[PDB]
Amino acid sequence: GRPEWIWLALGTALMGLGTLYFLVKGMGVSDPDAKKFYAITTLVPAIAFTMYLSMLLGYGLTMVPFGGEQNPIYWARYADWLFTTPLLLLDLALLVDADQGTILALVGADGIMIGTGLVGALTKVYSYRFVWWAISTAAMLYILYVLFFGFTSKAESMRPEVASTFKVLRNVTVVLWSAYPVVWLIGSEGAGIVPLNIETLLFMVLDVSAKVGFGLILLRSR
Amino acid sequence: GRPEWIWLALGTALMGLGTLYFLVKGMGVSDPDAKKFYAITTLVPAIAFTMYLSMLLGYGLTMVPFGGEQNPIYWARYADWLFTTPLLLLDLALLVDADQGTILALVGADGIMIGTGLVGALTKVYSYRFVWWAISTAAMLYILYVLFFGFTSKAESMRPEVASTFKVLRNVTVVLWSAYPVVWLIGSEGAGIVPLNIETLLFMVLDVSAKVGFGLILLRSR
Amino acid sequence: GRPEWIWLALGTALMGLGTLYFLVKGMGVSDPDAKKFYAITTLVPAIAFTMYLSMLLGYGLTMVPFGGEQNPIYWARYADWLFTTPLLLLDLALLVDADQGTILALVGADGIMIGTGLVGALTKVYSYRFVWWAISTAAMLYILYVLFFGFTSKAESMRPEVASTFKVLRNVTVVLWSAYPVVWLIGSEGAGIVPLNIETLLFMVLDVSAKVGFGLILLRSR
Ligand SMILES: COP(=O)(O)OC[C@H](O)COP(=O)(O)OC[C@@H](COCC[C@@H](C)CCCC(C)CCCC(C)CCCC(C)C)OCC[C@@H](C)CCC[C@H](C)CCC[C@@H](C)CCCC(C)C
Ligand SMILES: COP(=O)(O)OC[C@H](O)COP(=O)(O)OC[C@@H](COCC[C@@H](C)CCCC(C)CCCC(C)CCCC(C)C)OCC[C@@H](C)CCC[C@H](C)CCC[C@@H](C)CCCC(C)C
Ligand SMILES: COP(=O)(O)OC[C@H](O)COP(=O)(O)OC[C@@H](COCC[C@@H](C)CCCC(C)CCCC(C)CCCC(C)C)OCC[C@@H](C)CCC[C@H](C)CCC[C@@H](C)CCCC(C)C
Ligand SMILES: COP(=O)(O)OC[C@H](O)COP(=O)(O)OC[C@@H](COCC[C@@H](C)CCCC(C)CCCC(C)CCCC(C)C)OCC[C@@H](C)CCC[C@H](C)CCC[C@@H](C)CCCC(C)C
Ligand SMILES: COP(=O)(O)OC[C@H](O)COP(=O)(O)OC[C@@H](COCC[C@@H](C)CCCC(C)CCCC(C)CCCC(C)C)OCC[C@@H](C)CCC[C@H](C)CCC[C@@H](C)CCCC(C)C
Ligand SMILES: COP(=O)(O)OC[C@H](O)COP(=O)(O)OC[C@@H](COCC[C@@H](C)CCCC(C)CCCC(C)CCCC(C)C)OCC[C@@H](C)CCC[C@H](C)CCC[C@@H](C)CCCC(C)C
Ligand SMILES: COP(=O)(O)OC[C@H](O)COP(=O)(O)OC[C@@H](COCC[C@@H](C)CCCC(C)CCCC(C)CCCC(C)C)OCC[C@@H](C)CCC[C@H](C)CCC[C@@H](C)CCCC(C)C
Ligand SMILES: COP(=O)(O)OC[C@H](O)COP(=O)(O)OC[C@@H](COCC[C@@H](C)CCCC(C)CCCC(C)CCCC(C)C)OCC[C@@H](C)CCC[C@H](C)CCC[C@@H](C)CCCC(C)C
Ligand SMILES: COP(=O)(O)OC[C@H](O)COP(=O)(O)OC[C@@H](COCC[C@@H](C)CCCC(C)CCCC(C)CCCC(C)C)OCC[C@@H](C)CCC[C@H](C)CCC[C@@H](C)CCCC(C)C
Ligand SMILES: *C/C=C(C)/C=C/C=C(C)/C=C/C1=C(C)CCCC1(C)C
Ligand SMILES: *C/C=C(C)/C=C/C=C(C)/C=C/C1=C(C)CCCC1(C)C
Ligand SMILES: *C/C=C(C)/C=C/C=C(C)/C=C/C1=C(C)CCCC1(C)C
Repeated sequence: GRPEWIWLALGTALMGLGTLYFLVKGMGVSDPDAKKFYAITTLVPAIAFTMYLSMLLGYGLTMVPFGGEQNPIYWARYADWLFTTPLLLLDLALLVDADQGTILALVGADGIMIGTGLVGALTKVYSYRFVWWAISTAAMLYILYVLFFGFTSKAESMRPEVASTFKVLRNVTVVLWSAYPVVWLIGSEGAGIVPLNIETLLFMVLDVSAKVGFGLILLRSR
Repeated sequence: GRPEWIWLALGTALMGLGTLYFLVKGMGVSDPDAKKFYAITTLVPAIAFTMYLSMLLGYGLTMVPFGGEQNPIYWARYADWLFTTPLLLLDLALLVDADQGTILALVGADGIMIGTGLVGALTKVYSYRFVWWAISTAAMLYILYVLFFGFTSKAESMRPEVASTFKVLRNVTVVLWSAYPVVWLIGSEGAGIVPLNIETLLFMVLDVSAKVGFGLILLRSR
Repeated sequence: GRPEWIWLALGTALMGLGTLYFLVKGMGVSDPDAKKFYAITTLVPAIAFTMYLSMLLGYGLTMVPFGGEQNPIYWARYADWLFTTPLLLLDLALLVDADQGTILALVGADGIMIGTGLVGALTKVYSYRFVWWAISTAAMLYILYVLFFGFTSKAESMRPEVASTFKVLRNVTVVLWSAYPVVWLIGSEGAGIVPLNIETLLFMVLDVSAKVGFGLILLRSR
């Protein structure tokens, strides 16, 4: 019996309707600037949608063995997180014209975080995961950093409005994101403390508040 | 016995010789503009070539079960279509200087179409495929649309020649492309109406007339 | 027993410390030009690092059968080479402002080389590999070429210093790179001449002298 069905039966709707919501509202008035934007942000919840639906249907659920059991690992998790994250980081650096340097970097720093996440997310040695967990977090903290001391531009010739619009998402990333290693850590694959049911939910409120909500928190603003 | 061998033994040659044909002819005279082009278009048939060869050799053929049989699904199909499609859409939007907005969008709209194609292209529930088929088509129709009402620029300061060169491919995409969901639909994995042999052929005439021919239909023109 | 452990236990350190070395030294003084650079080059050894670590731990080792045995094929090899190569080619074409034409081309020409490498790197017919080996090399020789007669710009309005800095890496790529088909050829999957132990080492001196060293051979210079 799969009782994660409901928390996973609810991330399709939310993410899915979130997309069906940005096109409708999506258009460009005088500067095909928001145009680049209005796009990205639709992609983020849309891509995810196939994933929540992909977990939801029972297709993204393997049964890897940690010397003592045979547990579930929704591999289709890192997949959705694989294409959304570099898209958000783009909504970011874009807004805050961020030298391509921190850009190519920004992403790769991302990429390598999820990938390794994946590796340590399927390994059959109860003691080889966690190490991979280090390198991943380790890396996370690198974008996170560059995101602070980093994207702190030289707000001089720009919209004396961005600031907030920026730091309000810049504060929603540092908080919302930093939660993943923490759950993944003790979830269904970390310590075996919190089992899937609750984790999986901990995971969707973490997602939505990160996408559906995110994009709004921005496109409503200039 | 594999009698799809011949229709699949012929897509290597066509696609393969099609490549060996664009480099030879490929060069740039006054504007490294066609340069960006002459490139893309070589990639399209070349990438494909490894794929027709990859199917052709018997390496891209799985045996997924639809509660009642055990049928073949050339997974190496969505692979070739995974990198060619975003390349063509580029030959397009390029030619028709198309705001990066419709661009990043164009592709992702593509991407998600093939990916999901893949998912519903390997699933073991005779009733979970088709749904995925919806989301894929559903999406197709989104680029298709933006391709019409969409790429209809403001032909003002440009080559009063593009138009045709454009709408002739723009008419070759809307027709040739829209055939895939229709075959995949009843092919060897849809309904089990048309078996592989014929499908596979339906599939290669669909491909070539889409690449070998395509690129020509363009680079011959200015 | 795995005696490749040491040669693979040493590529983590080298590549790993090589990264920990470019950030530290990595910064931008007057032109966020080196900025684009200082980035790429950190990625190259870093990405690799997870891979040497991924081989090193025993996670990237399959057991494919060549009609007569059951041999090892560190599939996690083409993975690291999948993202580093298009990054180096970028350190290159960048430095030598290289029309996007040769650029998009440069990479795809790369991409298809490793991919096919992979295909012929896992196939279970002792006689179908080598063919794939052809198409791969075949392709290699295409970037290699464009790298010579090709990137030979029109050194006119530029740093009368690049030249060397260029041809010294341009000479380190043509030599160091061209060795892979040659080892892969007779290694543990080609002819079965040189077994893993030595190959694997032949392979890491080939790597480092290609990355750790590479990047240095450049960023030290202007
Ligand atoms: C079978 O054996 P075994 O495997 O061993 O056991 C395992 C056992 O199945 C475990 O669970 P449980 O034991 O609890 O039983 C099962 C279940 C009983 O129900 C069955 C009905 C299910 C199928 C309906 C689910 C609805 C859903 C996930 C859609 C949510 C999307 C909407 C509409 C909101 C978006 C718009 C909004 C912003 C206005 O319970 C769990 C079911 C309940 C929690 C469902 C009701 C609440 C949810 C939150 C709203 C959906 C209601 C809709 C009808 C519309 C109204 C909303 C709005 C428009 C006003
Ligand atoms: C009954 O049980 P039992 O049988 O006993 O148990 C037995 C058990 O159930 C079954 O077997 P096994 O244990 O062997 O399972 C092994 C299984 C796991 O590997 C999955 C592949 C994952 C690990 C790789 C994806 C991430 C990645 C490539 C890391 C680096 C990515 C970066 C940094 C890019 C960003 C950089 C930026 C600058 C742009 O498959 C092994 C599969 C192999 C046999 C096949 C070949 C490998 C793949 C297909 C090639 C590489 C492709 C990548 C590009 C992936 C795409 C995403 C990527 C870009 C992030
Ligand atoms: C510089 O001055 P400034 O005033 O900024 O001037 C400029 C001018 O005012 C421009 O306005 P701005 O935009 O800055 O306004 C303000 C801004 C605030 O950000 C808030 C971010 C949201 C995500 C968080 C709200 C909670 C909060 C701030 C309280 C802190 C305490 C916590 C975290 C709880 C601890 C409890 C613990 C025990 C668990 O935005 C406001 C906009 C939002 C209303 C947007 C909507 C988001 C929703 C959540 C998602 C939508 C989709 C849902 C249906 C999916 C999920 C539902 C479900 C599963 C939960
Ligand atoms: C074995 O048991 P089982 O598995 O149970 O059965 C299963 C049973 O094998 C199923 O099939 P079938 O029963 O029919 O028998 C098998 C077969 C008999 O043949 C064997 C010869 C095969 C190997 C030759 C195939 C040729 C090919 C696919 C290349 C096409 C590329 C070219 C040259 C064109 C591009 C240039 C052009 C634009 C000028 O038949 C099927 C074979 C015939 C259909 C092949 C002949 C026609 C094709 C279209 C042209 C190739 C001819 C070349 C020699 C050059 C001439 C062209 C030009 C340059 C002037
Ligand atoms: C005897 O028979 P039996 O044993 O009983 O039957 C048992 C049977 O035969 C064997 O087992 P199973 O049923 O479990 O098979 C499950 C099998 C299928 O999954 C294949 C992976 C496919 C589904 C994923 C590719 C597409 C994708 C990621 C969708 C979204 C892509 C978008 C939207 C990008 C464009 C966006 C734009 C903005 C740039 O593998 C399951 C494999 C897992 C165990 C391993 C981990 C997953 C992978 C490797 C990580 C994700 C990588 C992706 C980036 C893929 C690359 C392409 C992508 C970019 C399009
Ligand atoms: C605005 O005015 P305009 O006049 O445009 O002025 C500007 C100036 O004239 C510039 O010229 P342009 O370019 O526009 O000229 C015209 C243009 C027309 O497009 C035609 C597209 C091709 C793909 C389709 C031809 C068929 C047709 C138009 C008839 C309609 C009826 C159908 C579809 C059949 C229904 C039957 C049903 C029962 C099945 O191009 C002409 C160029 C072509 C000759 C290019 C070559 C393509 C070939 C097919 C592929 C090459 C490789 C092959 C060896 C592989 C496959 C072979 C095999 C498997 C089939
Ligand atoms: C078990 O059964 P079975 O599977 O059948 O057999 C199979 C049988 O295990 C096969 O191998 P072998 O039979 O040979 O026995 C095994 C082994 C015995 O050792 C065990 C100790 C191992 C664990 C230590 C390895 C060290 C390593 C790979 C790190 C290198 C990185 C550094 C420090 C250099 C970077 C900085 C530099 C530029 C300053 O041997 C093989 C072990 C020896 C080759 C190791 C010593 C030399 C290496 C090159 C340097 C590392 C030394 C460090 C302590 C620091 C000093 C360097 C510097 C800072 C001054
Ligand atoms: C006990 O032993 P036994 O069981 O008897 O033996 C049985 C034995 O052990 C187990 O089974 P099998 O033999 O069937 O193994 C088959 C296995 C191998 O395939 C691995 C996938 C590799 C081959 C594909 C990666 C490379 C690629 C896509 C080539 C082209 C790339 C280019 C040119 C891009 C650059 C272009 C540029 C312009 C940007 O998996 C088969 C897996 C399938 C079932 C699942 C679906 C396929 C995948 C997931 C979708 C495609 C994703 C790609 C985008 C890959 C990512 C990297 C790429 C970008 C380079
Ligand atoms: C145009 O005039 P120019 O004079 O250029 O004026 C401009 C001004 O002079 C600017 O200076 P430039 O930069 O051009 O200076 C010169 C340049 C030379 O390039 C040399 C490249 C290195 C990679 C190769 C050195 C060997 C050589 C040239 C001899 C040839 C014979 C061979 C190949 C052996 C045959 C034997 C066979 C039997 C095996 O650079 C010098 C910089 C280097 C010192 C950089 C450091 C690289 C090291 C190797 C890697 C670092 C990390 C290691 C810890 C990892 C691996 C260790 C281990 C496993 C091996
Ligand atoms: C829309 C989805 C988002 C923003 C997902 C973000 C995910 C992370 C920041 C994940 C981090 C992880 C680690 C640092 C280590 C273990 C594995 C992960 C993927 C949970
Ligand atoms: C060179 C190859 C090309 C242009 C391939 C195009 C493929 C499609 C438009 C495929 C569409 C599909 C669906 C809409 C649903 C089912 C799966 C596909 C991939 C056949
Ligand atoms: C940092 C890693 C680098 C620069 C790796 C380069 C690898 C190659 C040039 C590999 C070439 C191959 C072939 C031409 C055929 C067989 C397979 C390969 C991948 C070894």
